[PDB]
Amino acid sequence: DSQIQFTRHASDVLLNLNRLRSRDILTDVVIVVSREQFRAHKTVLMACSGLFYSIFTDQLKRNLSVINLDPEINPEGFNILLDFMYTSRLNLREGNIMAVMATAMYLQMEHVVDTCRKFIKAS
Amino acid sequence: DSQIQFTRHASDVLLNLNRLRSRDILTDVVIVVSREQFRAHKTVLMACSGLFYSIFTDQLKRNLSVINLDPEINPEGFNILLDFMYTSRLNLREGNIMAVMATAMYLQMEHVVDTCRKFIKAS
Ligand SMILES: CN1C(=O)CCc2cc3cc(c21)OCCOC[C@H]1CNCCN1c1ncc(Cl)c(n1)N3
Ligand SMILES: CN1C(=O)CCc2cc3cc(c21)OCCOC[C@H]1CNCCN1c1ncc(Cl)c(n1)N3
Ligand SMILES: [Cl-]
Ligand SMILES: [Cl-]
Repeated sequence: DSQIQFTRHASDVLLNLNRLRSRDILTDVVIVVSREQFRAHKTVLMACSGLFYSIFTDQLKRNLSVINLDPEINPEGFNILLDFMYTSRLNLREGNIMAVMATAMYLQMEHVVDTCRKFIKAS
Repeated sequence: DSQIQFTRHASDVLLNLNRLRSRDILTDVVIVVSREQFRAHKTVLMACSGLFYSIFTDQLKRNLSVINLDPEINPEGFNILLDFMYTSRLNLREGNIMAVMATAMYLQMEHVVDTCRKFIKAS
């Protein structure tokens, strides 16, 4: 393990990917959540969600430009998790815990799911 | 700053992007370095290199699938930096410092450049 470790590099990369998303640069998919639409990078969604990973790894589904989620999926809960994917920061509150946990479970985000379980234990 | 911070999330994302690159999943550019070719994600290259950021932010150059570097650019030095971009780990040695520093300077990777300067000061 002779290589030099840059402790800030991963966070710097994520910050710049979020800036790319903010500027709509090289976004290649739209996630439709009821009346709300969210543009993103498939590479990012696959890197953070078991649901999106299982969809785009399949060469048949790889080129999809639009994804539609379950109508019982809360748009604000998806937005909080889309923000998490791009920032490492989760907006967890007692007023949104159940919607956020239901959305993370659906999206197969094991660590968010684990944190939601810890939040409840601490609530 | 009420949001929960996931200290491992950024590194997890980068690890999965490197796995995507390893599996040639959603790669969209080839960087030609003399007789060597390297496939990657433009979003990743832009997030790590001033050179690649300046190229793909320009809507005229955004859709380029092939980039050719200066013939004096060392393929092993580019490979070490491409690995760095995707891992946060830099393979710096006295036997490759000058080639790696010349390549980072060319690619406009200020932090790699800074570390190379610190390595020399410590060498
Ligand atoms: C379930 N799941 C979560 O709960 C958290 C987030 C997450 C991210 C991904 C996939 C996930 C999940 O579910 C599929 C199972 O994991 C496969 C993993 C492990 N074996 C090596 C390859 N893997 C991989 N390689 C590339 C990507 Cl981009 C990736 N996983 N993405
Ligand atoms: C020179 N340079 C380096 O030396 C290190 C790596 C690096 C990464 C990028 C661009 C770089 C560099 O050079 C252009 C100047 O920086 C622009 C920055 C700062 N103002 C906010 C927006 N910025 C930004 N936003 C998105 C991306 Cl994807 C990005 N930068 N990439
Ligand atoms: Cl997660
Ligand atoms: Cl850098």
